[PDB]
Amino acid sequence: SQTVHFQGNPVTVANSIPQAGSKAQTFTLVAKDLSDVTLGQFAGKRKVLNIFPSIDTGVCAASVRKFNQLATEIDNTVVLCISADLPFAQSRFCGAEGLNNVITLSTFRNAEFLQAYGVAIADGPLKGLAARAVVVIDENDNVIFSQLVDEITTEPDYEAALAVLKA
Amino acid sequence: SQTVHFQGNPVTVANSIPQAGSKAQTFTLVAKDLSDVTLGQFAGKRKVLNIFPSIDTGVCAASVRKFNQLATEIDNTVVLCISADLPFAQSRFCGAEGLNNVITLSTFRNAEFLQAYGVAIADGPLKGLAARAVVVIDENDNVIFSQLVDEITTEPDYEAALAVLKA
Repeated sequence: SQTVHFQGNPVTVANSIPQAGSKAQTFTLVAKDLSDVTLGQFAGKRKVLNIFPSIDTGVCAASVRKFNQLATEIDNTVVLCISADLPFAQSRFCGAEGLNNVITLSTFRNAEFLQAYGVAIADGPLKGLAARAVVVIDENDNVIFSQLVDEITTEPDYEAALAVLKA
Repeated sequence: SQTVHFQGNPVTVANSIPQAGSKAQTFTLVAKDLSDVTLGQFAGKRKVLNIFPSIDTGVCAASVRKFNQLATEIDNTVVLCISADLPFAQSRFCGAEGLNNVITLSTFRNAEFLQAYGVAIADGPLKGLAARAVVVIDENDNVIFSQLVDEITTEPDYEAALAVLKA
């Protein structure tokens, strides 16, 4: 298990986020029309897993869409914005609005994803939600960047994620 | 299991909804402020579990709030509006705001509730959501009325539920 912070308060997160070098575990998640989406449907693309406690917070942080946009301007890249929000709530997400190759996916019937990817919050009020995390997977499903964000309300190292994506 | 319908197509619902005469099982669900709420916190009251596939569909039918208000106009009655939507989304529901004794509750980290109450959609695109159902529990924690609604988009027999609460 890992420790992150919320309102600078400590939060346990299950297991261990995948490390660069490792093979990405397969998953199934749910798209905005309630269809099932698997990692294998993105075979040969680079994938960013952009993992949030919620994407239904009612505030549209500029940094979210900025990263999503920069990431998908790199050829052969998809960004998967993942959270425990139901598809009904993700359908109006502002960070995917107006951007191709940015897809929202929900964990509501696939809780094993959050365990497998080391991002399941295990205690406190946010128990059951995902931690803030970014995971970059290459064309052959190898992890090439991961970060479990130390303060859930602050930005990931987008600059570092984008550098891996290009390089 | 049980079979209901969604826009006329058959939908499997796990286990069996509790029937009149059944003992109400304890449960824990999550409130709008991410706190845990249990059945035992309503000891001494009659409780109506008003169970929805989602309360964030973008459409608020007038029949929903009407029932909630009529029910809570009966002395010693609370209405628990229950769904898989996260607490973040349950703020867009039209049927609880401004009505005392009408409370929204989420199943998002208590999936066992939907199993125990025979309301877990087991197949199809709605898998993981609750079926539409009404369960009325009395002061002895006995179930005195229940209905697993045949067509998930259509109203329960609110008249029958209200009658059981009066008598």
